[PDB]
Amino acid sequence: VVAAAEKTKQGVLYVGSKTKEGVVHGVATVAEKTKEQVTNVGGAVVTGVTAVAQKTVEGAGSIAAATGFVKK
Amino acid sequence: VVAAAEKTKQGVLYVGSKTKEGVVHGVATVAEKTKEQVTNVGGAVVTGVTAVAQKTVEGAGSIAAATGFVKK
Amino acid sequence: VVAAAEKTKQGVLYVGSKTKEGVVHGVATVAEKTKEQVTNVGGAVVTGVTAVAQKTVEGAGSIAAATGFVKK
Amino acid sequence: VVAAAEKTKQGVLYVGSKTKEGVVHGVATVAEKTKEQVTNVGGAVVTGVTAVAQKTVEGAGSIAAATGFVKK
Amino acid sequence: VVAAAEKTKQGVLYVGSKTKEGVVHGVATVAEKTKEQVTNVGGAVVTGVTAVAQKTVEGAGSIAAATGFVKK
Amino acid sequence: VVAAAEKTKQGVLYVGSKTKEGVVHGVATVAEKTKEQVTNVGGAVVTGVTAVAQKTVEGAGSIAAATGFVKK
Amino acid sequence: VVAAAEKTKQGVLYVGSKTKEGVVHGVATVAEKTKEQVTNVGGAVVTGVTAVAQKTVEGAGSIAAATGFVKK
Amino acid sequence: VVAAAEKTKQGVLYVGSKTKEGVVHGVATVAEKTKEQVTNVGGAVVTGVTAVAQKTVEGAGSIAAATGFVKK
Amino acid sequence: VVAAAEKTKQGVLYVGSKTKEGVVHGVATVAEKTKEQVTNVGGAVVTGVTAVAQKTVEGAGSIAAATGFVKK
Amino acid sequence: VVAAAEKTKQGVLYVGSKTKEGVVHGVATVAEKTKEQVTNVGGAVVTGVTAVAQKTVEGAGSIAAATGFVKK
Amino acid sequence: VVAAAEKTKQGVLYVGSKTKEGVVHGVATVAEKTKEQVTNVGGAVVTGVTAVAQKTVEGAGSIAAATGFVKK
Amino acid sequence: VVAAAEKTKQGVLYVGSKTKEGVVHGVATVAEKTKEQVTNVGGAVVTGVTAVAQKTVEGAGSIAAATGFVKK
Repeated sequence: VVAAAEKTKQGVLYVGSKTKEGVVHGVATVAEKTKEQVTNVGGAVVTGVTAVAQKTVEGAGSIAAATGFVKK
Repeated sequence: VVAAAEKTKQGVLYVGSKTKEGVVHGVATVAEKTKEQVTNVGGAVVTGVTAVAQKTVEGAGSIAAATGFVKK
Repeated sequence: VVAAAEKTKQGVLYVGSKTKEGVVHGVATVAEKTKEQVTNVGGAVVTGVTAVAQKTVEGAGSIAAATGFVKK
Repeated sequence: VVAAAEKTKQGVLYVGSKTKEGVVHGVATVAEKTKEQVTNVGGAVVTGVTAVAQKTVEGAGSIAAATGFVKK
Repeated sequence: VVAAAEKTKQGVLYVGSKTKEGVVHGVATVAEKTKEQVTNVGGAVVTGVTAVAQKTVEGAGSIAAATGFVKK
Repeated sequence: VVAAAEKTKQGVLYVGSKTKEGVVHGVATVAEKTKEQVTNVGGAVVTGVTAVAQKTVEGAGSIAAATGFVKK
Repeated sequence: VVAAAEKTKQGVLYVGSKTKEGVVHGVATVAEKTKEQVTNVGGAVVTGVTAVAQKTVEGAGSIAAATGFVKK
Repeated sequence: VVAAAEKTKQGVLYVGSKTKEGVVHGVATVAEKTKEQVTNVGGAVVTGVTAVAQKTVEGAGSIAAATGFVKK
Repeated sequence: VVAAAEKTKQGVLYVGSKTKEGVVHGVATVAEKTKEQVTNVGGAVVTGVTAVAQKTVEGAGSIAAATGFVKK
Repeated sequence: VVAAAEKTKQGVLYVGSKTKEGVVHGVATVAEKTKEQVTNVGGAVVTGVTAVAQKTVEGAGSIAAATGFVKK
Repeated sequence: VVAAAEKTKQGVLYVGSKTKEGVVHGVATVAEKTKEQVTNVGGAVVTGVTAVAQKTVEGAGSIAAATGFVKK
Repeated sequence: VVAAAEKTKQGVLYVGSKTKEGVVHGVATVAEKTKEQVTNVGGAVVTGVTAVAQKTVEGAGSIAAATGFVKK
């Protein structure tokens, strides 16, 4: 669950959105008269009309993730 | 659950949004007359009409995450 | 749950939003006559019509996170 | 739960918002005649119509987080 | 729960907002005739129509956080 | 719960707001005829129409936080 | 232009409309790069979205209209 | 232009409209780069969204109208 | 232009409108870069959103109108 | 221009409007870069949002109107 | 311009309006960079938001109006 | 310009308005960079927000109006 990144040294990024009457829901639990609902979102969620990820890593870059579920 | 980043040394980023009547919900629990709802959001949630992540890491950069669930 | 970043040494960022009648909800629990609702948001939530993260790390930068849930 | 950052030495950031009739709710619990609601927000929540995070770290910078839940 | 930052040595930041009839709620508990509501906000909440965080760290800078919940 | 920052040595920041009929609520508990409400806000809450945090740390700077809840 | 009317002696109604984004034009003269434009109206022009005329002229009525145009 | 009317002796109604974003134009002369424009009105022009005329002229009425135009 | 009327002797009503963002124009002369503009009105012009005329002319009424235009 | 009226002898009503952001124009002459503009009105012009005329002319009434225009 | 009226012998009403941000113009002459402007009014002009005329002319009434315009 | 009226012998009402931010213009001459402006009024002009006329002319009344304009 260890992320490391070491860097040793010895353009135009455009995003354009023109939205009319936009509706966005992320992690959502919509219900009515339900007895129960279980939601265990624990990861990584990216949601959107214009969801852009330009140059996520450029130099030395590290990403990590870890999830679990034990019920017994 | 350890993140490290060491750096040793010896452009135009544009985002444009023109939204009309926009509605955005993140982590939301909408209900009516429900007996119970369980929501255990614990990760990483990015939500939006113009969700842009430009140059998330540029130099030495580290990201980490960790979630869990034990009920027994 | 340790984050470290050491740095040793020996452009234009534009975000534009023109929103009309915008509505934004973060972590929200909307209900009516519900017996119970459980919400345990404990991670990292970024929500918005213009959600922009430009140059999250530039030099030596470290991010970390940790969540848990034990009920027994 | 330890964050450290040591630095040893031996542009234009623009955000523009023009909003009309904007409504923003952060961590909110809206209810009516509900018997009970439980909300345990304890992480990191960033919510807004123009939610911009430019140059979150530039030099040696460290961020950390830690949450928990034990009910038994 | 320890944060340290040591630094040894041997541009224009613009935010513009033009809002009309804006409404902002932070951590809010709105109710009517409800028997009980429990809210335990203890993390870090940033909420707003123009929520901008430019150059959160520039030199040696450290941020830390810690939350907990035990009910038994 | 210890924060330290030692520094040894051997631009224009603009925020502009033009708001009309603005309403801002921080940590608020609005109710009517409710039997009970429990609010235990103890973290860090930043709320506002123009919520700007420019150059949160520049030199050696440390921030720390700590919250808890035990009910037994 | 002779018109006449004469009269001698000796229920549930509903009109409904639900129109979204309705653009209506009556008498229109749309042009570009002209020299002469003449618009003469001399009768009876009714424009709208719900142009309703109910139970007109119970007795005697004259809607008579005369127009002319001389061009030399 | 002779008009006449004469009269000698010896229920549930509903008009409804629900219009969103309704643009209405009556007599219109839209042009660009012209020299001469003439607009003569001499009759009866009714414009609106709900232009309703109910039970007119119970007895004797004259709507008579005369127009002319001489151009030499 | 002779008009006349004469009369000798010897219920539930509802008009409703719910209009949002309604732009209404009556007699309009929109132009750019002109020399001459003439606008003569001599009849009866009714403009609005809810232009309603109910039970007019119970007895004798004359709406007679005459116009002219001489151009040499 | 002769008009006349004569008369010899020997219920629940509702008009409603709920208009938001309603822009209304009657007789309008919108122009740019002109030389001559003439606006002659000589009849009967009614403008508004709720232009209502109810039960007019119970007895004898004359709405007679005459206009002229001479141009040499 | 002869008008006449004569008369010889021998209920629940409601008008309502709820208007928000309502801009109303009657007779308007909007222009830029002109030389000559003439505005002659000689009839009957009624402007407003709720222009209501109820039960006019119970007996004998004359609304007669005459206008002229000579240009040499 | 002859007008006349003559008369010989031998209920619940409500007008309501709730207007917010209401701008009303009657006879208007808006211009820029002109030389000549003439504004002649000779009839009957009624302007306002709630322009109401109720039960006028019970007996005999004359609203007669005459105007002229000579230009050489």
